[PDB]
Amino acid sequence: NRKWEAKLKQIEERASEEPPSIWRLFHRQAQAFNFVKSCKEDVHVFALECKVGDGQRIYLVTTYAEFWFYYKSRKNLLHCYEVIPENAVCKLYFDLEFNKPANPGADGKKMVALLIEYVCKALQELYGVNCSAEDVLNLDSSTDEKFSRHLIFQLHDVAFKDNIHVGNFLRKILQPALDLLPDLSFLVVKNNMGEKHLFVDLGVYTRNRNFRLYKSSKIGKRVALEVTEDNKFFPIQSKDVSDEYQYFLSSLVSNVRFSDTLRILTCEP
DNA sequence: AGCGCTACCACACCCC
DNA sequence: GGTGTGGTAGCG
Ligand SMILES: Nc1ccn([C@H]2C[C@H](O)[C@@H](COP(=O)(O)OP(=O)(O)OP(=O)(O)O)O2)c(=O)n1
Ligand SMILES: [Ca+2]
Repeated sequence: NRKWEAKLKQIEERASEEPPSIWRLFHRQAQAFNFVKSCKEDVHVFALECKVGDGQRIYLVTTYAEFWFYYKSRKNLLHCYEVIPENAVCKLYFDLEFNKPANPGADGKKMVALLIEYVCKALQELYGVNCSAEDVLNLDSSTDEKFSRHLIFQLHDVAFKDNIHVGNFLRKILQPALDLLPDLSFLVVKNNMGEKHLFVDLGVYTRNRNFRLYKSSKIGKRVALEVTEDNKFFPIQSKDVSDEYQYFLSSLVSNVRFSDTLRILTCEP
């Protein structure tokens, strides 16, 4: 459908031996995904923010290993984002946030725990998928002004058709809470202008959504995403990779663990 | 040389 | 009111 509008941006763009390493940058997100298809190695698309104060981004294309190599030190490649590809199987993830000054009475730690408890029950009744908070990688990036956290579920042999179906899944189970714009009232939070919003950010389930990487911070601020204090997902200890690299892989929404019995979850609106 | 929508206006009809 | 446009600021 939108494939015709894709190259129309290319048409619109008319008046505008060493060791094996793949490190290709692109100024157009479309050119990035074109190279991935025309490449054999397990490669993925990253988005790096530019000095511009706005959200202008450039797009790196490389493997998870080579990326972490030049990324682990956190001296370079600051303000990076995962490009959750469209139509690509992905994990269940959450962007949770509320303004602290406008929501003092609420306790963040207790809300995230209640949300998981409810999502897990939902995952058992809809799809028969059993998981607990021990399968939820908990990331935090809060400030004094904003309670901010990312959740990435680590379901065993389970994944969603794509992130759009992840949004349909949440809009479905969170419809009772949305009505207050079973006891899901704890998800309601007041924003800056006094409006009533939902603790879950249902606006991160779009095509080619950018999602801030583990140990990355927004180009403006300086707070990077780190493993939350009360996180209870611990990857498998492996002598061939660093534990931080394990969390990095687990944090990647699109890095779905291969399996010969994978159940792909779907949800139509 | 970022990307991809929703939310929110404006106006157009349509019918008791 | 109810519903269908349809174009943009503005958000994530
Ligand atoms: N102008 C923007 C803003 C955000 N995003 C993407 C990247 C983010 O990872 C995601 C969610 O945006 P948030 O505003 O929630 O940013 P974060 O939640 O990652 O940071 P924080 O919540 O700490 O502000 O949407 C984007 O592509 N363009
Ligand atoms: Ca957020």
